[PDB]
Amino acid sequence: GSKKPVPIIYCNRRTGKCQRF
Amino acid sequence: GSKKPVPIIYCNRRTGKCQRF
Repeated sequence: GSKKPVPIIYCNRRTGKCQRF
Repeated sequence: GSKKPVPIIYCNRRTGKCQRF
């Protein structure tokens, strides 16, 4: 890993869906 | 309070912070 401007992550307990932080 | 238009919930693994769905 070199770049990671993203803090945490959270998945959506539904129709195979998710979202980034 | 009375209503709940939010299906699921996700907490933020950081400085005592969270968010609603």
